[PDB]
Amino acid sequence: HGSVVDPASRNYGCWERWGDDFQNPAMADEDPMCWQAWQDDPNAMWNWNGLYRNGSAGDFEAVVPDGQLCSGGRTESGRYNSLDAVGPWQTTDVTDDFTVKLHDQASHGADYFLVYVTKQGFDPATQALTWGELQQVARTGSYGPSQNYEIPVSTSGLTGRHVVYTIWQASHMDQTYFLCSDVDFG
Ligand SMILES: [Zn+2]
Ligand SMILES: [Zn+2]
Ligand SMILES: [Zn+2]
Ligand SMILES: [Zn+2]
Ligand SMILES: [Zn+2]
Ligand SMILES: [Zn+2]
Ligand SMILES: [Zn+2]
Ligand SMILES: [Zn+2]
Repeated sequence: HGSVVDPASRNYGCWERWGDDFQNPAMADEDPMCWQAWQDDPNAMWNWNGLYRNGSAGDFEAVVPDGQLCSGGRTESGRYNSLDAVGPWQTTDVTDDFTVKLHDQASHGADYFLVYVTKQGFDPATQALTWGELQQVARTGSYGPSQNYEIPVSTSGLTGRHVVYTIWQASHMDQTYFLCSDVDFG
């Protein structure tokens, strides 16, 4: 099990930035979206590698409703529902060409990755994510077992605040991870 670690996914980033200091009183002001997540269920961050669904059979729109993309369709008994909050999530700066890097403790492999980015004109700070507001930026073939996977993404004409949505179809069974990463193209 794993996540997108660079550009950090929403829950991985909240964990990386605040996990050693998760009750820091400055968090509400400095990173309100992480604060609300930690207040909803701290296990969304402690279990940063558990954002998956089993059995989707490749039909992701059937099991991930609009407005629930970042929780993987309110997966895992609602643990990650706070990741669907709309607001000024902390971004990672990326260039037009950037690498999506996943860490996987188990070396499951991938049948494929799908990578999307929110369209120009979509404002993640004030609008819920929907499938219709995504544009596909890459689809890959299979990756063999490894503790890390890298997807070299190339985009042009994307500026400012976006969300990257990475879908990892693992190879050990029908299991899929749904990772939102807030990014800033500048
Ligand atoms: Zn695993
Ligand atoms: Zn990093
Ligand atoms: Zn402030
Ligand atoms: Zn920046
Ligand atoms: Zn370029
Ligand atoms: Zn790693
Ligand atoms: Zn590890
Ligand atoms: Zn910016």
